[PDB]
Amino acid sequence: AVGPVADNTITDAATSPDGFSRQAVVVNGVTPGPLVAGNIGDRFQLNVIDNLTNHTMLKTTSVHWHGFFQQGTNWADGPAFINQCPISPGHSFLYDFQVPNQAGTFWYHSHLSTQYCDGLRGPFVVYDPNDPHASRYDVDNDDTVITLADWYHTAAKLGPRFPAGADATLINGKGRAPSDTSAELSVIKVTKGKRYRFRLVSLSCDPNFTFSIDGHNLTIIEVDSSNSQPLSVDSIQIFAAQRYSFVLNANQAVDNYWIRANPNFGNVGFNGGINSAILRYDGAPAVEPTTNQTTSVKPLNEVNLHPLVSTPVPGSPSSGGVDKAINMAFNFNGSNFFINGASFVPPSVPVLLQILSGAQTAQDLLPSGSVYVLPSNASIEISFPATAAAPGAPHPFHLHGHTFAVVRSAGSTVYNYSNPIFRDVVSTGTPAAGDNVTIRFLTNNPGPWFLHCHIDFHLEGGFAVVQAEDVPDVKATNPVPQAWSDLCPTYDANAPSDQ
Ligand SMILES: *[C@@H]1O[C@H](CO)[C@@H](O[C@@H]2O[C@H](CO)[C@@H](O[C@@H]3O[C@H](CO)[C@@H](O)[C@H](O)[C@@H]3O)[C@H](O)[C@H]2NC(C)=O)[C@H](O)[C@H]1NC(C)=O
Ligand SMILES: *[C@@H]1O[C@H](CO)[C@@H](O[C@@H]2O[C@H](CO)[C@@H](O)[C@H](O)[C@H]2NC(C)=O)[C@H](O)[C@H]1NC(C)=O
Ligand SMILES: [Cu+2]
Ligand SMILES: [Cu+2]
Ligand SMILES: [Cu+2]
Ligand SMILES: [Cu+2]
Repeated sequence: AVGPVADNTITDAATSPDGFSRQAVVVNGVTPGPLVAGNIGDRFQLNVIDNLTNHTMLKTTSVHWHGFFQQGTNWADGPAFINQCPISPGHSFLYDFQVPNQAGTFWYHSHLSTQYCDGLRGPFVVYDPNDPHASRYDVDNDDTVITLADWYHTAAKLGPRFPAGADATLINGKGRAPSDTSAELSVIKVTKGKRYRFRLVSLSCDPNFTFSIDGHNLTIIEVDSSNSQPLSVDSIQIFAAQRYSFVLNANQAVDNYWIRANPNFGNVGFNGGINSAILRYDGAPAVEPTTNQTTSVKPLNEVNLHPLVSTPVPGSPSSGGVDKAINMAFNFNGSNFFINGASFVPPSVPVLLQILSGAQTAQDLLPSGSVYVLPSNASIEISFPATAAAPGAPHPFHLHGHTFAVVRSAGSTVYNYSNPIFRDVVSTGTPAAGDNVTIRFLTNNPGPWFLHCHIDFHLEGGFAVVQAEDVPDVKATNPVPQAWSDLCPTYDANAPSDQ
């Protein structure tokens, strides 16, 4: 919709996506924010204009472009105090980056504190004119993007540290809460006889969602920006920050069908049309579906997903057969999460700025014990053993700057070194199953890259580490614009009540 070159204006505004009015952070007047789009090869120049006025939801901001490698533009990645200081209120900041080697479904969100939960999140699509899946569908446009979100009546800083589920699930920005069971539902329109590439984007800040459409099956063709072989499913459990493209054939009777996105906790089920939207065939009356849900008999399993094209797994086909193996031991003490004994606290000098200032070893980099220095041009294996020591499972972990092979998925004891799916957000499963979700990637991208749980409340409690990749080359590889250099002095000159 907007972009590749566009202004994104950030403001606080009253919204009522479920009929309950509340102040939120909005992008060009709306939450979820508008669709940002371009084509593979494009240069994006997204001018983020911070016109925020509300300290409780943060007057400063920083935007992450989720799933993009940002090779040579690490300064544009978004995480506050990792890749930049926040943009200050009354200022604007230009994110200027290219997407030469990626296409698919992405999203964008605040990467400052828990601000994205308050509304600053939207979908982001990069189209491929030669899409290898093009023959599988007829329609792929603004109207085929489906966003899912958790929505809270109380602002992120004002409610419990770890909320017990959302008030409403939003599908394309609308949904029902208990407080109003007649609130307007989203309608997704289809013309009978056409095949649609639906790009399902989880903008969720906590809960995962089990997504299904009554009377319709789905063909998964994309997994977080990576093209997959066509997998036929009748439901999709989608974790916070994940994306899927699925093909829906609009081949059923002209009618209204329930679209369902059932959260893992909170207000579960569908009483009064909560957790729901409407699939309306052209010509069907403007009423609610009366369709019934059927048991999922072909649910998505991550182990069933494989890349469309042969994609080699980094390293060699054996446990720890990589250049560097890292294990992440989780802890939690009631308020903070710890990875290998360290709870992440953002440094005063952003990690990138520290590196540009000469800090190139784990010893010199802050915060102490949260930064992992990675050798260049190397295969890396990271395991995330599920433990009851860290409540809140299943934790979806996200690695910035990279896609990774999921060598072992949640619910599986298999190590797949041949043809596992590659993605950027992975469920780390549950301790009950003794899960030990393990990933692999190559260090082809100099810069500090965040690695964290994407449940934003957990990130906020410190559930994060930094992967500092090829530190001696970072400065040369990612030359920084004057505006970026100006962010920290400006931010540090703010009255704390204007932050
Ligand atoms: C800054 O943004 C915050 C967070 O969105 C706003 O906080 C809001 O603060 C008011 C209290 O002034 C809360 O009002 C309570 O509202 C409920 C629901 O309507 C009502 O039943 C209570 O009697 C009471 O009025 C409100 O819940 C809270 N908002 C959220 C989303 O947590 C604050 O108002 C904003 N500042 C400005 C100047 O707009
Ligand atoms: C979606 O996929 C499911 C699962 O394959 C299909 O369910 C089969 O449906 C036929 C015809 O109604 C029955 O004979 C079988 O018993 C069903 N199999 C199972 C395991 O449930 C369903 O038909 C598909 N729906 C559409 C609209 O294509
Ligand atoms: Cu993200
Ligand atoms: Cu990301
Ligand atoms: Cu988590
Ligand atoms: Cu992140």
